[PDB]
Amino acid sequence: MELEIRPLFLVPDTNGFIDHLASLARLLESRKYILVVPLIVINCLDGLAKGQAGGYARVVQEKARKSIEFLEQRFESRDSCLRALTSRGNELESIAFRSEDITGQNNDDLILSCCLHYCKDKAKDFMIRLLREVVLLTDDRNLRVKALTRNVPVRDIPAFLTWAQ
Repeated sequence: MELEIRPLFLVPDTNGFIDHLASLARLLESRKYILVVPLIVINCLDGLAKGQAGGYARVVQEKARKSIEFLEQRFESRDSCLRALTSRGNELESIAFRSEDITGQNNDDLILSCCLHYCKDKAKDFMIRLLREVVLLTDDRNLRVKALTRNVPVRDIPAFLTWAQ
């Protein structure tokens, strides 16, 4: 089947935040899109922020801190275009106080499940191209593959931001 793609929900991965926070911020500011952050991503960010250190590690840790700060601020403000999704498929409107991992922890699975949550297919819709309103934002080539073979659209963040105007 062929896809008809109309971006609405955007699902980023951890490195999206580390590498591209400012762009994500811009995307959220646009108000055109719903940014849906897998809860595991936030957890991952929490872990990097905390730490368990070399230069690169320290650099990432700060980037991770900045990302959390961003998220917390936006959620606290009740930003209508920002959501978090649990592993179980629950949308969250607050992240105020998170359950932390015992220790620092590979999340394609869950990221993909997030994306797929917003693929709302019904027998009706086929009695035809496949409507898709979700896009995975990633630089990971393997993750990209997995998404594509699952009929989940993908862009890198730079590419997406550019497209978005």
